[PDB]
Amino acid sequence: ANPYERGPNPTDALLEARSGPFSVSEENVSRLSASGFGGGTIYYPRENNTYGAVAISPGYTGTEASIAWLGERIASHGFVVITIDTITTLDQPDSRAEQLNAALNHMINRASSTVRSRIDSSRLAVMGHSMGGGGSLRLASQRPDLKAAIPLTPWHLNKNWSSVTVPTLIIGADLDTIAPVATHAKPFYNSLPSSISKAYLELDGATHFAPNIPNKIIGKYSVAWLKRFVDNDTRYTQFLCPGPRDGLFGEVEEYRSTCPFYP
Repeated sequence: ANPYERGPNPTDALLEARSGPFSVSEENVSRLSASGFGGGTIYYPRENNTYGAVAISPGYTGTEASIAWLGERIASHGFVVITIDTITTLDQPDSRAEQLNAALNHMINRASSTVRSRIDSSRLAVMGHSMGGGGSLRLASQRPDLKAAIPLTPWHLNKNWSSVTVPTLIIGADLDTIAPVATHAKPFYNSLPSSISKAYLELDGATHFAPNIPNKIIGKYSVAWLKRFVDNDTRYTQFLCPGPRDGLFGEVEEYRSTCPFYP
């Protein structure tokens, strides 16, 4: 009955499948066309419909390529997704927040008609790796119209995110020596209010680079999160709640949440 539901009905593995069921196409954004960010690649479903849109930022150094696999596996589940380059690869979290904002406004207002015709302007999300994840917490903390935020192994100097009201899934890595869970991801999770939809999923046997030396767990729970909150798709609730032993214990360290998230 939901206006926003897309795609065949979910089984568990399949979210683990490398590829989702939507065929995907490409739009390349050069630096020349990108006002307030460094360019990027838009991945979008071939099948014509209206879909939520997502912007994804890299971290300190790296690239576009850092996060590509992720943006296009997400698009293959029925989303319009831009993976960006930043103005410089040394840009700090707060600027990456600005650049995420500019990247969303590019897809809705500046891209080809083929891209813009596929986006529902009202249903947006942000994700990012490392400093890019910090940038998404900042953007989330200033745009409570965003439908979801997914910080991946996030890094930020500010640990207090107690003004974020956007549904936020934080993904941490146990072996991360760069943005350690103890002093980044966990403090961020705890600071988020108790009364919003939030979750913390910690990978087991995972470095800082898993969101780029990766695979099936992030893809699965991120798509499930985006489906639930960007698409209002209650069919994905049961992947998230209880989140039982989840995409798997020893692939999964641990999993906190405020389930069930207003069924």
